[PDB]
Amino acid sequence: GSSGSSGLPSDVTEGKTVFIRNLSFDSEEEALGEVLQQFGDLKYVRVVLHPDTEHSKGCAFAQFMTQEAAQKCLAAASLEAEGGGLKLDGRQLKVDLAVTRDEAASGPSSG
Repeated sequence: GSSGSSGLPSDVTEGKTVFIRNLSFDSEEEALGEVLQQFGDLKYVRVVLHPDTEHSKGCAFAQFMTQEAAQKCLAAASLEAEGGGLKLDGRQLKVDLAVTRDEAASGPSSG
């Protein structure tokens, strides 16, 4: 006798992100995206700018259409991986799975 055959529900959700670091002033939302598009379709490509002026900050955030896509960008952005490492305008690019977190939570009361 036995009992089990359990299993959790597996669904698809929006959990694909990509953050680029060490961006070059030459880099642009247009180019950047076209660089991460090769791997797969990009949902949205936005490049953060300086709060003071319109100086292209050395960082940008993008999104893929498929989880596998974002992952394909990493292994490629990792110069360590088997023949990888990306570069834009003589500047290496660091792509990592980013996430939009919102610092906010309730704390447990005490006696």
